[PDB]
Amino acid sequence: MKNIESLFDYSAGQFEFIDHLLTMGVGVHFAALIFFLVVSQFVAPKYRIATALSCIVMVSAGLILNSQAVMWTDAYAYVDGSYQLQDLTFSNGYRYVNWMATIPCLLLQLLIVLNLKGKELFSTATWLILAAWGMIITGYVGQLYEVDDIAQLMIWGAVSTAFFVVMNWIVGTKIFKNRATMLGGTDSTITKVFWLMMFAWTLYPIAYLVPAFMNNADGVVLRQLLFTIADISSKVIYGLMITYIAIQQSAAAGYVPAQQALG
Amino acid sequence: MKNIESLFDYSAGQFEFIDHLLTMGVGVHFAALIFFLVVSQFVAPKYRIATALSCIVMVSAGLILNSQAVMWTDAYAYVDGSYQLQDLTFSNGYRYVNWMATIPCLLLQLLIVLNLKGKELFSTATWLILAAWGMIITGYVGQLYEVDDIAQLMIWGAVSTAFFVVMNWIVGTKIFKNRATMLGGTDSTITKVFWLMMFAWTLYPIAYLVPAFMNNADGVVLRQLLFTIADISSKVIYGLMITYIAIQQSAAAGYVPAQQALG
Amino acid sequence: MKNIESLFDYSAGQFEFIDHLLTMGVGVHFAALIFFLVVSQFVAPKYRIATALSCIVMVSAGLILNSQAVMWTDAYAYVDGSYQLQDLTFSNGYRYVNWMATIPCLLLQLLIVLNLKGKELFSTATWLILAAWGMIITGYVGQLYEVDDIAQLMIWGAVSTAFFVVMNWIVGTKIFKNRATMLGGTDSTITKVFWLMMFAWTLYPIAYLVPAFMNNADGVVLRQLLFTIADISSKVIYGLMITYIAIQQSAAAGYVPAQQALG
Amino acid sequence: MKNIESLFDYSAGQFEFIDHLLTMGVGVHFAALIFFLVVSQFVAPKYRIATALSCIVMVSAGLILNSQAVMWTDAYAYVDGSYQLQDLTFSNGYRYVNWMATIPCLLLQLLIVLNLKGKELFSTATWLILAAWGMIITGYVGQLYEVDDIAQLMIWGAVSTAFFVVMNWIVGTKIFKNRATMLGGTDSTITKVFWLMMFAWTLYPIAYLVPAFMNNADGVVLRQLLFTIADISSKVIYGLMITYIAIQQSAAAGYVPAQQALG
Amino acid sequence: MKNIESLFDYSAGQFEFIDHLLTMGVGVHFAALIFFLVVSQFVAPKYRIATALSCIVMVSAGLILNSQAVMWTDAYAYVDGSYQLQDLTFSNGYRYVNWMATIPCLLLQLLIVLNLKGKELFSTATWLILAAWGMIITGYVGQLYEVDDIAQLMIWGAVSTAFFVVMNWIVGTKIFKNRATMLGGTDSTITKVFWLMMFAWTLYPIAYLVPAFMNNADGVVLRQLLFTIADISSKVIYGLMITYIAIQQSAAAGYVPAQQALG
Ligand SMILES: CCCCCCCCCCCCCCCCCC(=O)OC[C@H](COP(=O)([O-])OCC[N+](C)(C)C)OC(=O)CCCCCCCCCCCCCCCCC
Ligand SMILES: CCCCCCCCCCCCCCCCCC(=O)OC[C@H](COP(=O)([O-])OCC[N+](C)(C)C)OC(=O)CCCCCCCCCCCCCCCCC
Ligand SMILES: CCCCCCCCCCCCCCCCCC(=O)OC[C@H](COP(=O)([O-])OCC[N+](C)(C)C)OC(=O)CCCCCCCCCCCCCCCCC
Ligand SMILES: CCCCCCCCCCCCCCCCCC(=O)OC[C@H](COP(=O)([O-])OCC[N+](C)(C)C)OC(=O)CCCCCCCCCCCCCCCCC
Ligand SMILES: CCCCCCCCCCCC(=O)OC[C@H](COP(=O)(O)OCC[N+](C)(C)C)OC(=O)CCCCCCCCCCC
Ligand SMILES: CCCCCCCCCCCC(=O)OC[C@H](COP(=O)(O)OCC[N+](C)(C)C)OC(=O)CCCCCCCCCCC
Ligand SMILES: CCCCCCCCCCCC(=O)OC[C@H](COP(=O)(O)OCC[N+](C)(C)C)OC(=O)CCCCCCCCCCC
Ligand SMILES: CCCCCCCCCCCC(=O)OC[C@H](COP(=O)(O)OCC[N+](C)(C)C)OC(=O)CCCCCCCCCCC
Ligand SMILES: CCCCCCCCCCCC(=O)OC[C@H](COP(=O)(O)OCC[N+](C)(C)C)OC(=O)CCCCCCCCCCC
Ligand SMILES: *C/C=C(C)/C=C/C=C(C)/C=C/C1=C(C)CCCC1(C)C
Ligand SMILES: *C/C=C(C)/C=C/C=C(C)/C=C/C1=C(C)CCCC1(C)C
Ligand SMILES: *C/C=C(C)/C=C/C=C(C)/C=C/C1=C(C)CCCC1(C)C
Ligand SMILES: *C/C=C(C)/C=C/C=C(C)/C=C/C1=C(C)CCCC1(C)C
Ligand SMILES: *C/C=C(C)/C=C/C=C(C)/C=C/C1=C(C)CCCC1(C)C
Ligand SMILES: CCCCCCCCCCCCCCCCCC
Ligand SMILES: CCCCCCCCCCCCCCCC
Ligand SMILES: CCCCCCCCCCCCCCCC
Ligand SMILES: CCCCCCCCCCCCCCCC
Ligand SMILES: CCCCCCCCCCCCCCCC
Ligand SMILES: CCCCCCCCCCCCCCCC
Ligand SMILES: [Cl-]
Ligand SMILES: [Cl-]
Ligand SMILES: [Cl-]
Ligand SMILES: [Cl-]
Ligand SMILES: [Cl-]
Ligand SMILES: [Cl-]
Ligand SMILES: [Cl-]
Ligand SMILES: [Cl-]
Ligand SMILES: [Cl-]
Ligand SMILES: [Cl-]
Repeated sequence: MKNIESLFDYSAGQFEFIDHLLTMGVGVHFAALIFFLVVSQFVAPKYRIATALSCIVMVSAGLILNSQAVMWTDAYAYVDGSYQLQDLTFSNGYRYVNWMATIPCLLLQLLIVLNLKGKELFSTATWLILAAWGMIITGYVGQLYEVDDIAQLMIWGAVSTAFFVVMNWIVGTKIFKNRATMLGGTDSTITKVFWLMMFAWTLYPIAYLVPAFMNNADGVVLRQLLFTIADISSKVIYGLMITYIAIQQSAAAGYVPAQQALG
Repeated sequence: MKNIESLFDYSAGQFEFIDHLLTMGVGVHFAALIFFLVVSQFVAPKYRIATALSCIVMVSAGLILNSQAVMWTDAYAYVDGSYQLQDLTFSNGYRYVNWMATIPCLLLQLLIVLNLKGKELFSTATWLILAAWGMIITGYVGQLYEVDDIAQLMIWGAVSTAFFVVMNWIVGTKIFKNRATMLGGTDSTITKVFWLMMFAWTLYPIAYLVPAFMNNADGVVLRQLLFTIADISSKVIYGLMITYIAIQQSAAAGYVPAQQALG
Repeated sequence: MKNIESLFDYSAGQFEFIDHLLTMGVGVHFAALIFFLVVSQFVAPKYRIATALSCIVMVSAGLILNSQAVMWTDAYAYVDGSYQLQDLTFSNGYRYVNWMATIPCLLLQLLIVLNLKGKELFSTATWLILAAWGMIITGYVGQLYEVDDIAQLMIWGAVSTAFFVVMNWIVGTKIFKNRATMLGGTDSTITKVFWLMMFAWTLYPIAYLVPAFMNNADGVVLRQLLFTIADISSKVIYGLMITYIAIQQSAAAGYVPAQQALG
Repeated sequence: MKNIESLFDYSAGQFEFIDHLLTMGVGVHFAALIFFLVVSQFVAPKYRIATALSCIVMVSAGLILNSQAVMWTDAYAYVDGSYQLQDLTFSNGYRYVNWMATIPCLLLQLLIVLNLKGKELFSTATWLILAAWGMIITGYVGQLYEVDDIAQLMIWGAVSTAFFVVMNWIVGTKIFKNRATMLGGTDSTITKVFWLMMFAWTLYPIAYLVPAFMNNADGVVLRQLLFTIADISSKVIYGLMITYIAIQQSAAAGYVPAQQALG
Repeated sequence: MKNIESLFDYSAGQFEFIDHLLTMGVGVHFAALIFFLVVSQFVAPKYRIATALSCIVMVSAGLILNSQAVMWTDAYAYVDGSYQLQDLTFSNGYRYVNWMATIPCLLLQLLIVLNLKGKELFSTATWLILAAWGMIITGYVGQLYEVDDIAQLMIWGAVSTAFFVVMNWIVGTKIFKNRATMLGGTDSTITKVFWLMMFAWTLYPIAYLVPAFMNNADGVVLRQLLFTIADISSKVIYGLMITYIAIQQSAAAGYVPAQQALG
């Protein structure tokens, strides 16, 4: 065994709570997809890539959640008044591997609305993507020791967090350096985004440490709840904020659909 | 066990009836989605978000119903002339957790067609959303006692209903204060909407009390029927009324597609 | 047991035929959906709702058929050279409950192309919908006696048929009263539609009586065949006729896309 | 048993090959669907129905293949180094019944680009559809004797082939009579289409005779391969040719999107 | 047995890793689909077919991955602390047969943006397609010997690689001959594409040889990882590069949406 989810038994209540969270996640992401498609038409072409990137992230994350959700119900059966493992195992590594695609998308959509262009765009994009792959690959290896070797967990943890800090650094640099060039009064909004990011992105490394400070079924419940809030904050709500920033700037630049959409 | 659905056995007739209601719910929500997409083009951009919000709700609700309906058939087997539970359990908590996303959407689409703007929009939105999360979270906890502790059910019930009343109060304030500014003769229509809301939204707390006044398989049938009607009324039919209000006001404001759509 | 489907065993040929019919139904409805979407652009806005209503009916009916089809293969297994029931039951009540949504849609799309407007539209709509819910609810109750009490079947049958007759009466009134105002030479076409309706809608009450005049597996084969033809006629082919009528009248009213679509 | 697929056992290689063919078929048809949607916009409205008809056929055929593919894996299990039948049966009749809808669509899209209009269109359409229903229904009955009575197979074979010949005759008449009126140099292209048709459509009656000249698991492999090629040829590649002919004639008629699409 | 996947048992970690890779692949392909649809509108009509070809490839490859991923979890069960085969077998042949459709699409989208036209287009298309079918069919036969006869593997390998070399030769000819006529400074970009192709396309023949140099569960892990990277590189990232080249050349040709999309 590799994940502590597979070590425990669950009460009907615990088991059903986790099923409730995973099922809700799936539908929020597919629903947000339809919304991004319908309002994409009010964004000026120069910023429409930012909205297209949200559609990518919604579909990708939605499909992973849908897998986790099926796996949860398939791995366990109710037998003698508790849910117990049965012939399949449950892991979180699905998420980790999926971040290899979605974290780039989240970061690129911020650079686009910050109005970076050309060399500066492509350069920052490259550094952010490699830092992120760095963070994710070392995280994935780490979480392979959550049952066996908590020492190893924390070691790879620390390396992973190195890359995190670099990435957060670059992002904040660019934000605070470019906030002033922002149109339509979105300098205020972009700052709220950066906060949202800091909160939501932090929940993930907390979830990564639950094995270390809560190795039991209540820990398991907590980790699944943290992942759920972090996904809805870091992907859906952040996507709504990026899109709203893009429509505001579109209108300021005199794109009429945007201007109409706002009155 | 946490829900009374899991306590009973069911006649083929009862069991099949409930599967018929759940199956129909799924398809009404996905069907209404196609309609909202096709007629969105007759709504002026200033109101198109209201229609997009219906698309979110139809997809989210549709996918939950689809889960409930699969779980129902999976949790039970026909064995000695009745349907009996088998190795999985059935709960309604799927709905509860999903309301955390859909009730905001329903409330925001009413504000948009009431023509609130700016500070007043954002302020009312915030208070309505927190009231709603309040109502939902305390309801979810409550319904965890429906088998064990009916006292606790009613206590958390009462708190939940507090938040309800605040929310209904704010909504009615805004409606009756802004009915006069409504274009295209939609002051009449908006009043019908507010009624629809009052009826449909009330079915939910009735369904929540069935354990208290009908703890048996006929109760279970009733609760599933109440949920079905309340979902079709509170989401699909209310969505059709909001969209019709939006087309009426679009045309009054001189949006041509809207004017054509009406003749 | 409520339905005679669940009383019999089936030869591989009978069993496979029924699976062939159900599977085909599913794909005809989803296919027709894409067609209605593509040609909706040639309908003038005044009539586009008629085409949108066909999309609703295609998705809703398609998803019911898809359920029936999975249930069929899940309820039975091949055991000693025949298909026999196993641990789940099969019913038709899925269809009945779904008519509560689709029959309104079918009736509304006829009124729209008949060019009814305002009070007359909303009034006729209301009477037709209540008649239809009347017919469907009493039919659903009826078919709960198909195994036990054929007397009761015929009694509720007769009530259901009352509502039918009212509904057919109103429809024909409106058709024959408004045929003359029809544009683009669609007075001829609308009459064909009314015939199609009469044939296709009648198959349903015949299928409802098979228990009474053929209580065996060949009856069961017949009922499934009748439902298949009646669904393709009453929904898909009638949809194609309504849309063709709408494009003809669009062109007559001088909508260019319609005129182009016809040359 | 009705089909010889259900009579044999299969090597892993045979069994896997057939699963490979069925799975690929499904995706080619759903992929071609997206292509027909995206390029439909370069076809003039007078010919856009021809492209819409391809979308119908892609969805319908894709969903049947998807069923066959699931049935294949469900009907057999690997047991003592071979795949053997288990509690479900496998048939081809799914395809037969589906031709009742798709063969009309294929034939109507050819008449549209041949530029037939009005009476001549509706008349030819009617004769071709009834011939085709004739061919398909007699084929279906035929193939019910593939295990029992090869005499009966060939008798119904012969009748089926009667209707074939009529249908091929009418089609060739129309093609060779109308080739000269065709725009944009598509007289060459339309002749290629007619050849493609002759080849692809012939594979079907060959597949129908395999029981007679190869009653074994290698026959079964051959029949599935013949069906796969014939489906890709008769639906996807023919669809791409009809669409290309329609864009060429659109441009010749001075539809600008078509002219742009070609340069 | 035909594939070495079916010969081994797997640790939870090995087994889970492979399920993580397969699951991610599915969602990247369906996600990239939505992106290609949204940005297709910024490509001039003359090049829009190149983008439509990416949509085909994303759906086709997505659906294959989705099958492989279900088969993997269905073929194995966790039993005595390892994953072991159970009653179904696992193969890679699904991919091979799917290349018969996707490799043509990949090659055709490169010719379109290289600006080949008419005779030269249709001629090169034909040679490249037959070369590719040659490479694929001989590969498929080869991989039927991976368990039994590694000699035969390498023989058919060698023939397959013949066709590879021809195909790479033609592609490079055309690229380096037409790089100079490329608009918008895409001569640089097209060269990067050709490199991408060389790397990504080569992984496949390496994966084909793993049986020869790593016949064990770690080899199996390697092959699945190689296929995952090769699919993301050869289809998704290459598609993003083709579409970017198409937007650049569209803008240079004075298509306004393209010019807007770039500023
Ligand atoms: C399903 C949800 C439940 C799961 C739990 C989720 C955790 C909660 C996350 C914290 C919420 C943080 C809210 C940040 C909003 C910032 C305010 C603001 O300035 O907005 C930005 C800007 C405005 O900021 P500003 O700086 O311009 O201020 C402007 C104020 N006026 C105009 C009055 C002068 O506007 C936006 O629209 C941003 C997007 C709106 C935020 C979306 C709603 C958030 C919560 C709603 C419910 C969530 C579920 C619905 C999802 C369904 C979609 C498919
Ligand atoms: C996608 C699914 C299709 C619908 C599924 C249900 C079938 C239809 C149900 C009833 C009709 C639909 C509601 C009307 C739509 C909105 C009308 C509109 O555009 O404007 C409002 C119109 C306009 O009103 P007004 O104020 O402008 O005045 C009337 C209009 N003039 C002046 C032109 C005559 O108002 C109404 O018609 C009020 C609608 C109230 C409907 C109440 C129904 C609630 C209870 C139903 C429970 C059933 C649920 C379970 C079973 C259902 C089957 C699935
Ligand atoms: C949707 C996904 C694609 C799936 C198929 C992928 C494989 C590609 C092979 C065929 C595709 C190309 C055919 C359509 C060409 C577009 C039409 C066009 O523009 O004009 C036609 C052209 C036009 O001819 P013309 O008469 O206008 O003159 C030539 C045109 N100029 C002058 C401009 C050069 O005609 C042809 O090229 C005929 C092509 C048809 C022959 C098809 C052979 C295949 C037969 C079946 C065997 C293969 C099936 C099994 C393999 C499995 C595949 C997955
Ligand atoms: C990534 C998903 C899962 C993890 C698996 C890892 C992927 C496989 C590893 C190999 C990656 C190879 C990268 C080569 C691409 C770089 C070449 C390039 O772009 O050249 C510059 C070229 C242009 O080069 P140029 O020649 O014009 O010069 C530079 C241009 N100016 C001057 C304007 C700055 O850019 C493009 O072509 C633009 C779009 C292509 C770039 C997109 C690739 C993203 C790579 C990371 C993937 C992240 C998410 C992927 C999934 C998305 C989901 C839909
Ligand atoms: C913890 C609880 C906090 C959460 C509550 C936050 C407030 C709610 C949001 C405000 C309402 C709003 O966004 O409406 C939509 C606003 C319109 O408003 P406006 O044009 O600014 O109005 C001022 C009007 N003038 C200028 C005439 C004065 O944007 C738009 O049309 C753009 C559409 C895309 C933006 C995405 C919106 C996301 C909504 C989906 C959430 C489920
Ligand atoms: C027991 C329950 C009874 C309730 C029955 C109500 C009947 C429905 C009313 C007609 C609606 C219609 O189809 O079209 C409604 C309108 C046509 O309005 P009009 O009055 O002709 O406008 C002309 C006004 N004059 C007469 C003064 C000149 O078109 C539209 O573009 C409106 C957009 C559609 C909004 C969503 C409603 C469609 C729901 C359909 C799914 C069931
Ligand atoms: C098989 C799936 C059917 C899909 C086609 C029908 C949908 C109609 C949608 C309208 C689109 C449109 O614009 O239609 C228009 C087109 C073109 O006809 P037209 O313009 O009148 O001809 C020219 C008229 N002049 C001469 C006055 C200019 O009509 C069609 O294509 C209809 C195809 C024929 C129908 C076949 C009926 C035979 C059935 C026999 C049963 C045994
Ligand atoms: C895998 C194939 C699927 C996709 C192809 C389907 C095309 C149909 C839609 C037309 C859209 C359009 O406009 O196509 C545009 C382009 C061609 O026209 P052009 O270069 O713009 O101008 C023409 C140049 N002149 C104006 C100067 C004369 O056509 C193609 O690409 C042609 C198809 C590719 C070659 C066929 C493959 C070889 C077959 C042999 C295999 C045994
Ligand atoms: C990663 C998933 C999706 C990435 C997007 C793919 C592009 C395809 C569509 C282009 C549409 C368009 O028009 O693109 C336009 C913009 C660029 O032009 P601009 O911003 O207007 O600047 C205007 C100034 N110029 C004219 C000088 C450029 O391109 C992008 O932003 C592409 C994203 C670049 C980041 C790539 C990172 C490389 C990763 C390497 C790590 C190993
Ligand atoms: C939608 C997904 C998002 C935004 C995911 C973000 C994930 C992280 C920021 C992960 C952080 C981690 C560390 C910094 C150390 C521990 C391991 C990780 C990878 C979970
Ligand atoms: C589509 C979903 C809708 C509109 C749901 C509405 C939900 C409620 C009005 C729930 C209300 C409750 C109470 C007021 C008390 C008991 C607990 C609740 C949560 C059922
Ligand atoms: C697509 C569905 C349609 C058009 C359904 C039509 C159904 C009927 C007209 C049903 C009629 C019935 C009677 C008149 C008597 C017996 C009971 C019914 C409900 C089957
Ligand atoms: C995509 C489906 C197509 C083009 C279907 C074609 C089917 C046939 C031409 C079937 C023909 C038959 C005969 C000529 C004789 C034997 C029976 C049939 C039905 C196989
Ligand atoms: C999306 C899929 C792509 C680009 C597939 C490419 C496949 C190949 C280049 C396969 C090549 C092979 C050889 C050159 C030798 C061994 C056998 C093959 C078929 C794997
Ligand atoms: C033990 C017998 C081995 C398997 C039997 C079938 C033989 C497979 C070889 C056929 C050639 C490959 C075809 C690949 C392209 C697919 C056609 C659409
Ligand atoms: C008996 C054990 C049950 C443990 C679960 C109870 C959790 C109650 C919190 C309700 C949170 C609902 C909102 C979900 C957040 C997205
Ligand atoms: C496969 C990913 C492994 C990690 C690759 C290391 C690069 C990440 C750090 C990049 C930081 C450079 C920023 C310099 C410009 C501010
Ligand atoms: C014997 C079990 C109870 C059967 C219930 C019979 C009443 C029939 C209800 C009417 C048909 C469906 C109403 C659907 C409302 C959306
Ligand atoms: C062993 C007896 C089975 C009974 C099946 C024979 C039916 C004859 C074929 C009917 C043709 C199918 C087309 C129907 C699609 C609407
Ligand atoms: C395409 C993205 C690849 C994701 C990279 C994840 C890191 C993989 C390292 C560990 C592999 C696990 C082997 C089995 C463990 C016993
Ligand atoms: Cl722009
Ligand atoms: Cl993710
Ligand atoms: Cl507006
Ligand atoms: Cl909900
Ligand atoms: Cl109009
Ligand atoms: Cl129905
Ligand atoms: Cl036209
Ligand atoms: Cl077919
Ligand atoms: Cl162009
Ligand atoms: Cl592939």
